[PDB]
Amino acid sequence: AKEMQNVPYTIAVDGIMAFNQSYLNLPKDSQLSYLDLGNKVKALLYDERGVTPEKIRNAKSAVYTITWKDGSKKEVDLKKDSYTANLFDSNSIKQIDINVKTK
Repeated sequence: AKEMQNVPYTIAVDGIMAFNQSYLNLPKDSQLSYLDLGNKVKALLYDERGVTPEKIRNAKSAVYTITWKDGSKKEVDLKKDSYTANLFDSNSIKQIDINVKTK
């Protein structure tokens, strides 16, 4: 449950991307909540890019794409924040690409 793992992520706002690359920590061998993950994503956006919930609302599109270890992908729309009970497998996570287009 406890040992952490580095999950790389990228942030692109209107095409602008971070200088190299940073990581995010997630407990291995765990069933995490998409709500919590979505929260981390929003945290990074505000923290690193000063992106507010209000920017995200008016955004052309706000989303973060999950790449599982098998290479497949899942796109999560942040403009549709809304409660969910779905959990995902921590060991299945490969990368997180956050992409926001203001327009």
